[PDB]
Amino acid sequence: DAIEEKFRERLKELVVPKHVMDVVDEELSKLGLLDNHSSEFNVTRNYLDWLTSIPWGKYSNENLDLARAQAVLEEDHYGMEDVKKRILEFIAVSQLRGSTQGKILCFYGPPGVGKTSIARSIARALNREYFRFSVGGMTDVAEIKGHRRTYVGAMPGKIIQCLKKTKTENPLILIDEVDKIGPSSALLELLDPEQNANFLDHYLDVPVDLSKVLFICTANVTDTIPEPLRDRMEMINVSGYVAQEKLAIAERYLVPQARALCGLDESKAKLSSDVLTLLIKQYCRESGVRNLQKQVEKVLRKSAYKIVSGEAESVEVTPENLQDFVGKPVFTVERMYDVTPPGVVMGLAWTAMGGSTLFVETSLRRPQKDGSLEVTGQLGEVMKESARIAYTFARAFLMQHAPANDYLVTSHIHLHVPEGATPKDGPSAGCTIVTALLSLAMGRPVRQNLAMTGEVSLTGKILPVGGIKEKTIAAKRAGVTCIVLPAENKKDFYDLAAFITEGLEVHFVEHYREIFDIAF
Amino acid sequence: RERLKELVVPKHVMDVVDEELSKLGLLDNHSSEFNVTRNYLDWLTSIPWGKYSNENLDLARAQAVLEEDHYGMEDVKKRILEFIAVSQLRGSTQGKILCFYGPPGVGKTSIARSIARALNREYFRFSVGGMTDVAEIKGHRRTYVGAMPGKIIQCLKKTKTENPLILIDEVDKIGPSSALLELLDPEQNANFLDHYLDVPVDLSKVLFICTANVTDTIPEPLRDRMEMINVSGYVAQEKLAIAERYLVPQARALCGLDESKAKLSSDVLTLLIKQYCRESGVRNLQKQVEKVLRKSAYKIVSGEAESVEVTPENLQDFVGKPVFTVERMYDVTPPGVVMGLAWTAMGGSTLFVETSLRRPQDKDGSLEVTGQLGEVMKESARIAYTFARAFLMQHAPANDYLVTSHIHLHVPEGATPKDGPSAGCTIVTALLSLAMGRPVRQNLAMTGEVSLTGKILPVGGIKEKTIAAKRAGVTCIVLPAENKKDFYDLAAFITEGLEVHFVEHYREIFDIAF
Amino acid sequence: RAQAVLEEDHYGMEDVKKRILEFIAVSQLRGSTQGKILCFYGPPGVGKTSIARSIARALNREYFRFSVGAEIKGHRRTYVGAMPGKIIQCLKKTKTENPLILIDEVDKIGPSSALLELLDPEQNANFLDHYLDVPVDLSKVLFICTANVTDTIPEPLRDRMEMINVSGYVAQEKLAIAER
Ligand SMILES: Nc1ncnc2c1ncn2[C@@H]1O[C@H](COP(=O)(O)OP(=O)(O)O)[C@@H](O)[C@H]1O
Ligand SMILES: Nc1ncnc2c1ncn2[C@@H]1O[C@H](COP(=O)(O)OP(=O)(O)O)[C@@H](O)[C@H]1O
Ligand SMILES: Nc1ncnc2c1ncn2[C@@H]1O[C@H](COP(=O)(O)OP(=O)(O)O)[C@@H](O)[C@H]1O
Ligand SMILES: [Mg+2]
Ligand SMILES: [Mg+2]
Ligand SMILES: [Mg+2]
Repeated sequence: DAIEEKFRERLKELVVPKHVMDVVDEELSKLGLLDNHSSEFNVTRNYLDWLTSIPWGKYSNENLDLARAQAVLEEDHYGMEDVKKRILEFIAVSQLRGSTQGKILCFYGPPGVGKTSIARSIARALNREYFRFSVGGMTDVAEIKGHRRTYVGAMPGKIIQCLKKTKTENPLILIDEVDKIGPSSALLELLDPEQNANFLDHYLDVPVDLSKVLFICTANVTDTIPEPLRDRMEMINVSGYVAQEKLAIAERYLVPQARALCGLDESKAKLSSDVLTLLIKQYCRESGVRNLQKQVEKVLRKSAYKIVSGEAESVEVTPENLQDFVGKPVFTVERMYDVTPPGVVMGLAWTAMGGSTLFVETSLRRPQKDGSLEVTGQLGEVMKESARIAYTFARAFLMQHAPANDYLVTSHIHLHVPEGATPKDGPSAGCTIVTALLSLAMGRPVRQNLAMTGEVSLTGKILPVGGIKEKTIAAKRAGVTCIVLPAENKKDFYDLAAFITEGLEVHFVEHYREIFDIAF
Repeated sequence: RERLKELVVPKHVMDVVDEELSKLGLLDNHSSEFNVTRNYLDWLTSIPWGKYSNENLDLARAQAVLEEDHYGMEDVKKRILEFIAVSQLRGSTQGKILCFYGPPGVGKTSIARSIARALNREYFRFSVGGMTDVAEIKGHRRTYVGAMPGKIIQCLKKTKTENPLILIDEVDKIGPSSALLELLDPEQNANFLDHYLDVPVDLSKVLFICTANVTDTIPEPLRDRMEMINVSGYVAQEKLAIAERYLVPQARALCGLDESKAKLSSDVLTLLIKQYCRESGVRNLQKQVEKVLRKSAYKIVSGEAESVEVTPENLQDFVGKPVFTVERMYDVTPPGVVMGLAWTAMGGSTLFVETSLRRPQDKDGSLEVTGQLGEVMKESARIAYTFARAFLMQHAPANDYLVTSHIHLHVPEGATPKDGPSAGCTIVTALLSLAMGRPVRQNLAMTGEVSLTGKILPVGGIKEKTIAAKRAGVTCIVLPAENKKDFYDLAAFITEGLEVHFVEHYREIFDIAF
Repeated sequence: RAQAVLEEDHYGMEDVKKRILEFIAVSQLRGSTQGKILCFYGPPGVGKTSIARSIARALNREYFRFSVGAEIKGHRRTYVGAMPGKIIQCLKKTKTENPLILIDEVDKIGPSSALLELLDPEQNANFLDHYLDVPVDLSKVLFICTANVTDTIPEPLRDRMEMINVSGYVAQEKLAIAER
């Protein structure tokens, strides 16, 4: 009949596996006896529509060439050397084996660093089809595994929809916000090399081969990703950008794209490098370039309005007239303390938004039985415990360094981290709290440009802390000249690029007794 | 086929139309399948493909339309004019995602209608604050009985254009965020799939006007990919101008009257603004005006009078006794109480901080904190208490009040939940004024986060706080120095009589207030 | 005479009677009743369902009621039990094109889109039904709706409603109602 011939013509060019062919044959035989007006006829027709639309034997012709792919990758993005190295290794492995292959990757980092744009660029370089869907906040398993034919509203799920859309068995599938998933049990089957080749969808009732599909996941923090799901995929860190990198991105990518978006041209609107530097250092505060893009778009919108209105035939943006386009600076103040009085020590922080600088303030609550420490600043339970440990160690250290100084054992002290409205957690501020307490007790301020991080033990040992790269970037942004780090983080600090640490006087410590000598 | 004559149909919809028509050509009319196929094909043929509304791109006519339709709203008007300029440079229609956030009743919904009129686009509005499901914006599949293609397909159908203006109302109260990401994002808005019909429609040209009351409760991804445009409140004179030019004429026209039958004097509107209403918007003012004009219409029709002039002498005959009989809680502040400013989803408001002795004397002193304060606000109060004690140790070492006396601190809005560190400096001022037995300047307001060493940190909502302060008749205001950008974004007539002080450390505030 | 019949039909609710009297006044001055539709809301048993029948007597219009819970658009014309929407038989039995329509307890609606068709002046005169292939002009009909609560009503419906509250009764008013 016409329907059977249509479905078979849909099926001519595919190299269908034997079991799928048997299923299609039996469903066609079933359709050959049902009446056209039957609802079961509708169900069978809808089923055969999906089975005859899966690209059982079609593969996209990849560009297995290192030079062209490297050119595309380095022309589409700046500074993503880890991701580019991984993709070049993928291409080399595909070329050496002489066949297409699939892998499961995961890009994690602060928002606005380019995790999705790099995935689109990778799909462009590999000549693979591109598809993406978001699992953030997802609570329904049935949108991946599908619903069986019995129910009226059954759908074969996102993976089968992607396979039908892309018409290839080796596309690039981006799963966005895997760390914000509510449902993960379907993903465990979806991306697992032992069972990718036999992924069974409830609607299809027939397995599809997903071994050649290149899965790329996106997240911001790895710890929130489910534990059995974090083990299947490979973690690649897409870290934030330093001011120089952001300036390079703005000059090379952001401004040229926003000019085309606004319809302007280079001769019509010119963005000086000083303007971009000012926008970076005073109109944005982030690890990515997400807000810088919006500021550039605002500047070019104002320029376009000026051109159309006839106020000027061409407009040049200058740090003298930048306020005409974006107003007054948003971040005029970079550091809370230019010079720190006794009792406050500057530290470093790391969050899902990247690295940041924090201060630890201490003061007396009562003039001149026991003493006590009050802690405020929306600090978490871990950081409250860190403050208790730091207070105990400060008492112990001051007992032996200055026996006559009964300040810590008798005085009542309040400790605050001035970012009162922002929740804070982590034990990395223990050494900073110890230093703040000791500086308050001795009445001596610490080195005026020193920053520090590191967990402290009850006996004073300094323990490694995470987020060294983001903390170093924040220190460089804040004008820190000397940074104190745990010795176990030496392997993490020297992995940094030279332009991130060219001006830092770095000290690596094992115990607080030498942090005391460094800071005092 | 006759319905598709002029449409520029996508290449992937004629196959669906042809198969639906071929199926229809063989089914019997009385079958339910025939009826559902008729409905589906009617939906596919009524939905316009490829046609666009003739958006007028005259920066002069649209500027005039926007200025005549609404008072103020300079930022929104500038945004729309520059959008028109960008569209002119591009040479083709375009769409963007805009968000109007501000106190309720300030015109965020009506300014979108004015924008739609100015752009010659079609307009639609739907609310998402009461939405907790996902199927409403995408409908139900044709197999379900009584299925409909959601709301969006209905809009694009009845507007008969591919680039309408869609207002997304009450976004800040999502109960479905990811469903809004897949629509309010230019990376995927170019292909949006409905569930009744699986055809992905192109909505990149659609101008989405988001509407919300406060940004901080909007989910992080949604607020990040849409532009924040602030629609601030109005001072009394702006309210009077809006009422005289827009509210009164509209309420008169909808009631069927004219200027000869009912007249509203400036004094009556001033009384309604100052007493019968207390808000940043004009919604309650509009309701009062409609009530007055409706009672005037009743008087006219009943034959009580041929014409009525509303005057402050007979205003109670229309709106009854005045509500909000007092403009401010304290006219002259006792020593222990200091004026403050607050910002909420309903707009700015003025709060007070009351302190008094809890024990008869004048071991150490203590601070009790009541007034439905939040945890962050309790921490701010503790920091303020510690800093006030430290400051009094150095300003007046003989003053043992703060270090020995037991103090109770209350915020007289005892039933309303309040939170935020912006009242730290107010709390410090209240504690010091109670300790010294001195009242602050009688017409002084202040706000700002305080640190343990006394530094003043920037706070949000400076615009609404200043509007509320001007409403409360304050003459001197203290703000953090980092909020100078936000303060001067206000119109010059708002900050006319306000003596403005920008501070970085509490010593300046102490020198100003005392 | 509208005021007289409102007084004779219901005791108390002097503020409510004043509000409806204002409604007739403004409708008469406008020359037509088309506009915002009245929405009486309040506790159960407070006279909301009857207040509208009293209004219908006051305006000398015919009265009708149907409670929501599509019945608005009926069924397609076939041999299989064809029966169109509720509004048409209202015209059948009221024998006029301008009866008063009471929409009872809008909160319990399951057909919101079909209901909104009647409330839009730009299409209320072009009402279409499944059984009737001909449009019907509902320009002259008058709508009043009632609800126990206003928050849970459909959002596209709420903005079209002009909320009128019924404040309940006091012991003396309840005694008068019981006696009379
Ligand atoms: N290193 C880079 N080189 C070029 N463009 C970049 C770079 N980093 C970010 N961008 C730009 O910033 C934008 C980031 O958006 P997106 O990648 O969707 O956010 P996220 O990184 O949070 O997923 C992209 O449009 C991209 O063009
Ligand atoms: N600046 C203004 N100029 C003219 N009319 C205004 C202005 N602000 C508010 N209005 C009027 O107030 C009425 C209600 O405003 P609304 O759109 O509900 O505000 P919101 O969208 O913030 O709730 C509108 O009909 C509008 O005409
Ligand atoms: N003010 C009143 N005067 C006379 N009868 C009343 C009054 N209020 C309520 N009733 C009586 O209460 C009965 C039921 O009220 P009903 O209208 O069903 O309440 P609801 O407003 O909840 O629908 C009616 O039959 C009516 O006669
Ligand atoms: Mg992304
Ligand atoms: Mg509104
Ligand atoms: Mg009832």
